[PDB]
Amino acid sequence: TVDDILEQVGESGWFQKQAFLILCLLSAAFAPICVGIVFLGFTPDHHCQSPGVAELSQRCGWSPAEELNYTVPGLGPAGEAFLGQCRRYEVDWNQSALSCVDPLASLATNRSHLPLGPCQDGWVYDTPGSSIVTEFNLVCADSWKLDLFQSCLNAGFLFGSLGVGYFADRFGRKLCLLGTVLVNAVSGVLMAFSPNYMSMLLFRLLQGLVSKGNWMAGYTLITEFVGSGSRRTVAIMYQMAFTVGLVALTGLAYALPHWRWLQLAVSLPTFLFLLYYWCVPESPRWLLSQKRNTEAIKIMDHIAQKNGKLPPADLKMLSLEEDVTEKLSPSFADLFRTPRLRKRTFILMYLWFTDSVLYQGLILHMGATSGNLYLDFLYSALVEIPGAFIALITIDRVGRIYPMAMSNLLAGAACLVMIFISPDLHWLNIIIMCVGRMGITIAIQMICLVNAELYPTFVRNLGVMVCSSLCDIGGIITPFIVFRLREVWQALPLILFAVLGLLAAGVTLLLPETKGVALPETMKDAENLG
Ligand SMILES: CC(=O)S[C@@H]1CC2=CC(=O)CC[C@]2(C)[C@H]2CC[C@@]3(C)[C@@H](CC[C@@]34CCC(=O)O4)[C@H]12
Repeated sequence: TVDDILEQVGESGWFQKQAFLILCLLSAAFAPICVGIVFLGFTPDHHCQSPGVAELSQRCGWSPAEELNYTVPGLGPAGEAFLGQCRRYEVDWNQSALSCVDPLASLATNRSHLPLGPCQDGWVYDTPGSSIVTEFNLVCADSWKLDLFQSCLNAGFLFGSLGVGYFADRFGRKLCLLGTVLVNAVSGVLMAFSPNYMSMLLFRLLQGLVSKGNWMAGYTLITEFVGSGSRRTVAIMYQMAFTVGLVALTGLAYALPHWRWLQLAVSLPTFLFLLYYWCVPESPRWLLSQKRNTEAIKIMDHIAQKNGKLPPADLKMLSLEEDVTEKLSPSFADLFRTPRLRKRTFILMYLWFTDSVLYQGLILHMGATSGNLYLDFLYSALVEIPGAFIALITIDRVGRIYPMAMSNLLAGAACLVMIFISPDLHWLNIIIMCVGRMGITIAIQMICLVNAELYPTFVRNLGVMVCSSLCDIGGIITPFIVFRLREVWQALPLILFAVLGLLAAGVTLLLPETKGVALPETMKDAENLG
């Protein structure tokens, strides 16, 4: 009966726009946590630091180009670039060379007979700004610890997703928003003032613990607040905030080259939401799922007062249809109580894992697009807009199962097309990648809507975090899987991606259709889904 009161009081009102903006704020302050390693951990051109090279450079006044050419051993990178970015000339350069204009008097090739040692004086970087690998020297033998950032972030995602999902289900959406936003702000603030890498790793673990739960608790609140018809328009445009945050992250990263200033800049919307927190109330469906009737009635009265429309006479005694107890049972065994619910939970878990694996693979496989890193990130980020608009015009017309199925089938076909596509005519390969990424983004938005729609209110956050826990596992194992499979066969990850996409497209058809259906409230209501 919550939807009837929402319709009588007026859904998608001005207060709904205000709540939409202030809750989509999180979605804009969530991208630097997830994908901020692109700008906080970019690896510039580097080589070994030789004290004798600088003396000759100051003596002859050499320009940095030919000084770099005559200084590094590996002028030609040849892919690995270990001779340029790890090798140091053991022959001294402080003494006057035979010819300071590109000296080669060490040997016939000046590298074959001259011994090549590792870096001893540190590293230099050809960039006006700073980064993680710039500050902590993570380029030659410490390059594997750059991936530890994302690894700790995803492990925190998993663990804190489960924990914060249970916390949000038990103590409500508002208290979870308080806790996760506080820990996110603290974690960013001491991220930007971390002396060592271990402190950063611990704070990245904490950010992974709270950030995903914060984002999807806000998404769950903003989904439950609107009626049956505006769920599409709210849940699709909630990721417009993420896209806008991606664009703003790129712009502020171009504005601020140093990573500490970037973290200060991206830690600000969380504090400004802390300043503007009191403008959102709790979800009335969760309040009715806790036998707190008068708080939900007060929330409806406040919404009526803010919207300018008088509350109806039936707004009082707003209660559940068959409320018999507190309905406080957020359980991990609640999801697998029924064979139907266990089937849909396993389907959503496998679908989340497949979508995460496919998204990470499609992101990683295409990285040869040259130019600026900021322009590459803009091209990767702006491609989600037309597919999301295609979604926003196709959920209402078709539904929530067929667009997801087609999108997964299109992603699998695109993974099965670019394998047989020649390396020549790169424009076709780029547009095929773009089509596959478009379908993947549509499928991710569809599963984000469907996961939230197909669960009871008192199970919803915990059940989604259980279903979405396989995304972080896929994010962890995907780079290792693609690396070892690429070592085995040049195209084996592509066939595995196509197989996973085809099986995911086949699997999602067994999900119940939830087009034009109100959110379930009791245990029996979700058993009736589809
Ligand atoms: C990098 C990833 O793995 S997904 C990324 C983070 C994430 C992890 C979860 O487990 C929970 C859900 C999320 C928040 C996704 C939600 C949907 C996002 C925002 C996606 C990035 C782009 C997409 C699809 C197209 C669009 O319009 O926005 C989110």
